[PDB]
Amino acid sequence: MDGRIKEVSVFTYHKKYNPDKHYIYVVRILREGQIEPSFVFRTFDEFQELHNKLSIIFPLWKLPGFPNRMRTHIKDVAAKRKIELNSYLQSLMNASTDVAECDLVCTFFHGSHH
Repeated sequence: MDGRIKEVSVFTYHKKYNPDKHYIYVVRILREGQIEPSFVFRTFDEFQELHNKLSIIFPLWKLPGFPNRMRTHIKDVAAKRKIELNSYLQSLMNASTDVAECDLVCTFFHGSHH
């Protein structure tokens, strides 16, 4: 119930069996202009990079806490991040309008893969 983005969530995730590879999070976005949601695909490192960019331009008191990380607790980490990244996105969009609507946040939400 903000700008053009009205709802965001981490819809699901997939990938990586064994170690080497990585997980991708599906982010579901509902905008005031459309009836159906859009979906983009973002890694944990993309979310952490978005927070790191925001920290360049904003003091941390303006931003949500980021669920920082990346032989671990298996891939219960993927399931854990689905929840934490969703809480991050909700806090971000419920931030002051200067943060929730800034070009860095708008850019993160544009482009399936980019």
